[PDB]
Amino acid sequence: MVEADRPGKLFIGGLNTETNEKALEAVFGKYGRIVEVLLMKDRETNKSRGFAFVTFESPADAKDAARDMNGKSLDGKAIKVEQATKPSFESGRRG
RNA sequence: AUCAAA
Repeated sequence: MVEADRPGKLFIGGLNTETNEKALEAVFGKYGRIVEVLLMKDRETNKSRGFAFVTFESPADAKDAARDMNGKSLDGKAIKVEQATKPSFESGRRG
């Protein structure tokens, strides 16, 4: 299954545990007008899962970020930037 | 390793 949840949504893996949404809007907002930002975190420490997501208003403002910020760093920790895929903690059922 | 949303 090759799935990509529409242009403009990025996957931001390898982030610091100290990074949050404000740093993620502030850093990816440098490439395009953000419409949404995600930052994934532990449910007992509310830190970070070490990866996040962001939605741009243009599918190519996200390309310009995913062509600049990819392989760089956030809060001192090296990251990946790419078009986002769908989650994998859940699967189809019944039928 | 810079690997995916509870």
